[PDB]
Amino acid sequence: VNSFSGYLKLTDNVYIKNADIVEEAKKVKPTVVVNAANVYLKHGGGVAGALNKATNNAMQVESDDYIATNGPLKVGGSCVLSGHNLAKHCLHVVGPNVNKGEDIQLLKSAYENFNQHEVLLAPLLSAGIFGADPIHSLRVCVDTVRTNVYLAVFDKNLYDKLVSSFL
Ligand SMILES: CO[C@@H]1C[C@H](CO)N(c2ncnc3[nH]ccc23)C1
Repeated sequence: VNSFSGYLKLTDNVYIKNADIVEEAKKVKPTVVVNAANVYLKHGGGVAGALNKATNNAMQVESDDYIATNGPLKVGGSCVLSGHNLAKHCLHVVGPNVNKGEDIQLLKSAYENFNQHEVLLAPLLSAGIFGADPIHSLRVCVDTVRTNVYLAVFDKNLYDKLVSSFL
């Protein structure tokens, strides 16, 4: 039993809701919140900008030190950093950004990072300004993630479209 509330069950291990991931994290304080990161951990907009702004820029400060030490992530890769006031940990995961010309095939690799954590509050990878088909991303999520994932989808029309089209 966990404290997530109001989620629609899609499969044994994937759940979904129309909500801001920042608000879900503020309420649940999950062990892991997933950030929709880029390779430079520059948290400029979307989920990343929202998470970072909710940390009063502490996420960005920590991320800049990470990059200075380790260099950029790989597309499809991840790193574990602090969750600051929102969660115990933040798993920064890089889905491909089609508006940058990044390879959409890497979306499965990106979701594989979720399997290293038993429970996660996560966004839909490569959605929004990353430019991928959200129906496909939800499909890849369900067909790749085996651990328990709670997907918070901010955009109401997107949530409704995803539910009505899910197979
Ligand atoms: C079209 O919106 C993009 C894609 C995705 C699903 O709507 N996004 C979010 N998902 C969950 N929490 C969020 N907080 C702030 C943004 C956000 C932003």
